Amino acid sequence: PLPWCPHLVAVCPIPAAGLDVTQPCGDCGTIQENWVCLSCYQVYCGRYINGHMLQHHGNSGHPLVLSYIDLSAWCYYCQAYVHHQALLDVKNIAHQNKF
Ligand SMILES: CC(=O)Nc1nc(C)cs1
Ligand code: NA
Ligand SMILES: [Zn+2]
Ligand SMILES: [Zn+2]
Ligand SMILES: [Zn+2]
Repeated sequence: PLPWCPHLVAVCPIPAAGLDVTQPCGDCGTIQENWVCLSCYQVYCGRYINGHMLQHHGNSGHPLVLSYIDLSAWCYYCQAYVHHQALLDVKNIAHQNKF
């Protein structure tokens, strides 16, 4: 995994509403393998379900998403996982809600 990427600048402030790691996909309603977008905080399913987060990346350009299965952060441009200080606050809020 990368220690930085050029798309970290698109990570936006965490909503005052917080995160819900059990939130369903906004398109198909599945609860199975969802991601949250770190730009606008919408929730959509992974590529092995119905591919709605990949569709969201295509229609918005938003780069970075966080997994509600394992708290990994993926960049669709770099095609890599990313670790950086800028991601710690959102990962810690998700960890508290999940566990
Ligand atoms: C490591 C890995 O593949 N994690 C994934 N998390 C989701 C939500 C889909 S795939
Ligand atoms: Na599928
Ligand atoms: Zn879906
Ligand atoms: Zn987005
Ligand atoms: Zn990137």
